[PDB]
Amino acid sequence: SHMATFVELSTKAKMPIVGLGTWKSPLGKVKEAVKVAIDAGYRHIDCAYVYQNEHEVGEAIQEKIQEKAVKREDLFIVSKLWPTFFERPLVRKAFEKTLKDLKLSYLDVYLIHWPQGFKSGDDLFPKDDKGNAIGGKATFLDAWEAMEELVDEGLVKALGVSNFSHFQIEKLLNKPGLKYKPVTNQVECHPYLTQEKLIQYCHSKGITVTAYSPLGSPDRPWAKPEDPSLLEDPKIKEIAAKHKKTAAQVLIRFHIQRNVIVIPKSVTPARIVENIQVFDFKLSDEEMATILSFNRNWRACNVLQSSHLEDYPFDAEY
Ligand SMILES: NC(=O)c1ccc[n+]([C@@H]2O[C@H](COP(=O)([O-])OP(=O)(O)OC[C@H]3O[C@@H](n4cnc5c(N)ncnc54)[C@H](OP(=O)(O)O)[C@@H]3O)[C@@H](O)[C@H]2O)c1
Repeated sequence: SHMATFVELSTKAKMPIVGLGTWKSPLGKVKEAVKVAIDAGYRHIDCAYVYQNEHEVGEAIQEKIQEKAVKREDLFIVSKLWPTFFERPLVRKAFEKTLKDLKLSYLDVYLIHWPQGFKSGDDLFPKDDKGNAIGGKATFLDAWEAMEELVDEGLVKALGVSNFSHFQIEKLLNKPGLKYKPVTNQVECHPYLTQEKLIQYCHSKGITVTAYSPLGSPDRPWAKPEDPSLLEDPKIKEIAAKHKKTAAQVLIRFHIQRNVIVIPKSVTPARIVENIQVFDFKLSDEEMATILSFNRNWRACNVLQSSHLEDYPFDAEY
């Protein structure tokens, strides 16, 4: 029986500092992964419309609620709005699909998944004849307006953003008539991409950070063998040995000690349990400084080529 520390959001809601990632968790494996996580004591599950598995997540959650293994109010369910759905009627239709698949009556956090709006229609990844991403009509500020309505209606408890630079968050925080502030910014982060300035900025604004791909996303389709590999880094494994822990557990604990929420994905029952066993050790200040020194400014998750649309987040220094 495990419990992740709570990080307090600006709304006073309590967000578990470790959650289960579900990107690439296949149909036919994700349902069990979520059951196992809930049995182990995970309460935060990270989800998205684009992962196309929310209905199996919804099945797992419903079954554990019926079983009385957990109550809804102790779960913390996060989903995201995909940028082909920024137009107002579409915000509400995409949201309703996620909430239906997940079989819930409310979400704990709903995120803008990426800051650039894309052409609406059937394709999730609309591209021109040359394969460049096609921009849409509505901006992330337009979508945010429609998302605030969901909070007014009691269907989402808090809103947040993902893949935002500080410039894009400034634009949001400065929007005229802003009703709700983002409670987290979910971005890639790990010892090869330490995000020092973006974390400093977010915290200074009362915005949490959620670290995605904290293990280096080894299962990402575009991985190349010469790409840095955190889980095989010998200096990470050495610090791990010193604490009698795995590299993955050190990689998860790194974020916990910076007060950054972290969402490792697994569909392997043993690794699910291993990844939440991270509250029985502490990395020394020396060890934190060493791990922080590994920054390479390297992004594993840098596939959208959309740097020719406005609001490309990764051109900014942070
Ligand atoms: N907002 C965004 O744009 C965005 C982008 C990327 C990710 N995310 C979210 O962040 C979550 C985590 O990132 P990610 O899926 O990219 O990658 P990740 O969590 O860095 O790595 C997942 C990979 O590591 C393996 N793994 C898990 N625990 C392990 C352990 N203890 N030892 C060894 N290997 C282990 C998993 O294998 P098995 O599954 O086979 O065990 C899987 O191949 C995602 O699933 C998603 O929910 C969000």
